[PDB]
Amino acid sequence: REATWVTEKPLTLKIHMHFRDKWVWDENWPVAREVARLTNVKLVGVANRAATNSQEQFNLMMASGQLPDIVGGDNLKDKFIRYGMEGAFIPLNKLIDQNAPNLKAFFKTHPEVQRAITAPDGNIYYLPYVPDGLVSRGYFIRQDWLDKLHLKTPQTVDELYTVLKAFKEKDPNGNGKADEIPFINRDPEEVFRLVNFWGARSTGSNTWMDFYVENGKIKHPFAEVAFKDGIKHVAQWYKEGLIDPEIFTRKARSREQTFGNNIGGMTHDWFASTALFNDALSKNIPGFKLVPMAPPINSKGQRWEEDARQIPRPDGWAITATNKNPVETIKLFDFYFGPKGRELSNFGVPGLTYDIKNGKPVYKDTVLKAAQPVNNQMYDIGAQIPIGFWQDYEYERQWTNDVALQGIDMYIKNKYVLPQFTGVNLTVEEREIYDKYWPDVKTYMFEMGQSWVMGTKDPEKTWNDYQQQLKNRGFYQVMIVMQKAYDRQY
Ligand SMILES: O=C(O)[C@H]1O[C@@H](O[C@H]2[C@H](O)[C@H](O)[C@H](O[C@H]3[C@H](O)[C@H](O)[C@H](O)O[C@@H]3C(=O)O)O[C@@H]2C(=O)O)[C@@H](O)[C@@H](O)[C@@H]1O
Ligand SMILES: [Ca+2]
Repeated sequence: REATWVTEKPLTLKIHMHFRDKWVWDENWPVAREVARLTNVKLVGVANRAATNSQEQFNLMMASGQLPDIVGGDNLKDKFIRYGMEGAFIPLNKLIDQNAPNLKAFFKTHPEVQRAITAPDGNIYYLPYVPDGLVSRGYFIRQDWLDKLHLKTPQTVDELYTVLKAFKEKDPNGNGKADEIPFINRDPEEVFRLVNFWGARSTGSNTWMDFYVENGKIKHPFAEVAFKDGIKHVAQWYKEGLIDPEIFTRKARSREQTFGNNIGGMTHDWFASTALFNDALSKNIPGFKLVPMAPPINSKGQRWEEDARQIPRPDGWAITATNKNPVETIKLFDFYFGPKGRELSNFGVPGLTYDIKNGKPVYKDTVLKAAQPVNNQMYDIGAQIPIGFWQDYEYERQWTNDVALQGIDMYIKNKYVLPQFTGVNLTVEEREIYDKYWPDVKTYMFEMGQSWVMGTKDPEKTWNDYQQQLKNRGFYQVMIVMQKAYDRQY
């Protein structure tokens, strides 16, 4: 028996958690095993290991006529709210109030987090992934390639074009082959963010393809004429091979591949893990220096960093109506928001990945000096996963090197980060329109975006058809309710 036990009799529950198109909940995870030891509740995964579409797996689960006890994963906020109000997920308000002291204390000190996760009916249907930190992504460029080609740090988009063209054509890796790929990215959606260079938005927040506000008006980036004009330039850069031809396909290991083989010249990605490649490749590629770069002055005369950490993220977990032990489940959920539970969900397992030194969790040298970024190492053992948990920036600080730290400091000091969209408060009937049309519109917008970038569709020629399709698919009905909710709030 332990003092942290939430049940005397051992309990096993079924969890469907497919996340980030790559992972599922693993009961064999060191973190999962330690939480199970401490709480006396074991979670067994029921999601499909083979699948590469997390959203599709949720949809199949909901249509399968049989629900597990817990459902977790990334980008499930809208689905948690929709199916919560339908009765598939249970409200947590009373359960938290009666059984979850840690969450109660958290929500009163973080009222904006409670607001962001609350449904239009007043119910909380899930607990969120709560990130910790301020900045997220920044631009990184190969300083050693700039120096080798005797080029200055590009200050404008036009200067950047010249630099990326030189990366492609002037053989900076010195192997006599045109193998260089100037701009690479882990995230296909970052190719859309390049429209920032031409004064167009791609998203209002860390959530992909999110709305934004300009002059008291709700706008969606993909519906704006600025995007039409901006994506033409992105398409041109793709055409000329300045953007990774595989930007839509390469994905997760883009940096390991392109930086590791000394072909990648630039990216836009998280400071800590991106700067880590300087250390990992220090001997394999002598002189490898990937440095933070201020965003280039765009066509609107400004230096935009569009991305920032989003607190909370639209990720987390919920309790189903089929769960026979909702009290034990909410108590397990609450363990994660206490000191020990928070430490495990961030750092891993004590004596394995970290040690308590002077009362502080300190990562082992084997973790810090490893080839893999620490967050990747955490995923492998069940930490830093998009369950209901509270991230602790102290975990991140420990593997944020001086190059990363100084880049973060530059971005904070110079205020590059654009004001982020914090959402609007929809009513139940407004949310019905939102849930009916928006997911399918977003999928269509992505498809059109990819087509424009790859040149299979001409953005100028197809814009009228695209706008007609947006209307036919209900996008403008969504826009009406979004503005209606904004005007009511502000
Ligand atoms: O320095 C870091 O790498 C930084 O990463 C943060 O994690 C990110 C991660 O880098 C990546 O961007 C990931 O992207 C997800 C996305 O959030 C969404 O779920 C999508 O459906 O799948 C993507 C994917 O992984 O393929 O998002 C992570 C996140 O937590 O937002 C943190 O680990 C941070 O502490 C770290 O320093
Ligand atoms: Ca070369």
